[PDB]
Amino acid sequence: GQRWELALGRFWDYLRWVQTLSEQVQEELLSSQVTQELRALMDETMKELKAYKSELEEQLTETRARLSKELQAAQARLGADMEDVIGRLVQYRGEVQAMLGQSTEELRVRLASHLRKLRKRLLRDADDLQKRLAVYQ
Ligand code: NA
Ligand code: NA
Repeated sequence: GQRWELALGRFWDYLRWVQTLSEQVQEELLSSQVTQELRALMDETMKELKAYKSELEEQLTETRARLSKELQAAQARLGADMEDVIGRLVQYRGEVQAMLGQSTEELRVRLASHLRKLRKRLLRDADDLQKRLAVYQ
């Protein structure tokens, strides 16, 4: 229940909703609302993660150099994963526009499948980051 974990949980819950591609999700995917709201949740997660690492550094027991660089890489992966999710949802909005009003059912099937894989990567990187934070502490 760290602050950054709760922020990530809000990003994660929002994204689990987007994954359903329900009527209201689809509406908000063609405006900028889903990507704006996800970006705000991503920014909060990253801000809290940075502050948490900064506070952990106050209670630390060449090895330090390596672990700090490894932790930085794991944080950067989490942020890139969230950016990749947002970018795929921006791509969807453009794909829909290019259809000129034709059915988007196939685009939605493909988006759902790809989102599942992006979410798997985000979750595995979150778990790796949490493990490194626990061992850093
Ligand atoms: Na959830
Ligand atoms: Na389609």
